[PDB]
Amino acid sequence: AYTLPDPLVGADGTRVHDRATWQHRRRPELLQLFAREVYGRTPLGRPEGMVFKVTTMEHAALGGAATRKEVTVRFGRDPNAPSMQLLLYVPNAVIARAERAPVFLGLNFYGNHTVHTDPAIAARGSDAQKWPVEQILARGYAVATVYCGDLCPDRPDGLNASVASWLDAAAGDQRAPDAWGAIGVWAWGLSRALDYLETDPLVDASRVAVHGHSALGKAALWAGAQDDRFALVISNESGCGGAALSKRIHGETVARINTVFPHWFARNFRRYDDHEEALPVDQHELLALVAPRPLYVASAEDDDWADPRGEFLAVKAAEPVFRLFGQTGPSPRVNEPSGGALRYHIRPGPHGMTAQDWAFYLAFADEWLK
Ligand code: NA
Ligand code: NA
Repeated sequence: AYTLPDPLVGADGTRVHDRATWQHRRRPELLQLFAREVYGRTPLGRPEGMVFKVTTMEHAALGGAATRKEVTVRFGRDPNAPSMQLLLYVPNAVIARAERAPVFLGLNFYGNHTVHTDPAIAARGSDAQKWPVEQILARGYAVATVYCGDLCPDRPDGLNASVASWLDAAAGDQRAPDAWGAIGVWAWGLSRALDYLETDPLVDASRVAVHGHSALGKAALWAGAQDDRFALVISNESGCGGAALSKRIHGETVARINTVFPHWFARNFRRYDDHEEALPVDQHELLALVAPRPLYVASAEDDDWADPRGEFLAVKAAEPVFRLFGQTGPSPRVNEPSGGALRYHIRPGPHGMTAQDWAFYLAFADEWLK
């Protein structure tokens, strides 16, 4: 309903005509703009006392198909420091051929133990529909995951884990207006998980597909935009403040998300409640920050809350940046992916993450990672 800012027009009106101007001038502008006005600033990268502890390693998980590691990523040296728990499945066929496996990495909503029924994972399997682990493994990809609540609660009435506590305490009684919220913390945790993958000799951290569904897809996008080590970015039905254009004011709006989830974004993002016309950015520019690395955005046909048309139109509005790198986006009809390095599909049915979503993502990763 409101015109989108041009990703190729700088803050001073200069037109960006090449990928070198983009990477060196326009990219840092937009990152700062999304930091200040939407997600909050990421206040640290790698902490100096980060410690990796492999707590379990099972060489014959899932009937022999995968090696399974559970890893404590602790962010201080004191063994009582805050930490997150990474679960990693590696396909044993890939290990057997002395290859480092490409990886699908994403946060989960209900706990590492919910991604598969595997009773050794430290409500089991109750989220299996969104996590076809054996099929990903059979296709030759490792699967790495961390529970989002290790880093920050999902609901505003959630319990704090040690990492959320540490950040909560650091925020005193109130956050600064440009301080990060849950999506920024979630994105940061994905980059710390990638830090671990760099050290694990079973996996190729240069071939990591960072994915997320819904709120954790907001986080995957923000992680991929800030951290260009990620090889490929997948946003499944991330909706408002993820891939959907805020200025379309369709489905969930800025005021609605900030009201129900006041810890997800920066306080500054609340200044755009029922004022999306004033946003100096929109989500097509977040998609653009992933270029030239491959980016997959997908919708569900009945998921009006997420604004599927707004998600597709953000992909289209980001395409000119991808075209600076000679990549192509979508030219769509249901169940027909479209686009080259910048890809979109919309499937029938409700909000969710299905076998067909993953079939499309696996084929995408095959093209770019295998
Ligand atoms: Na590695
Ligand atoms: Na919306």
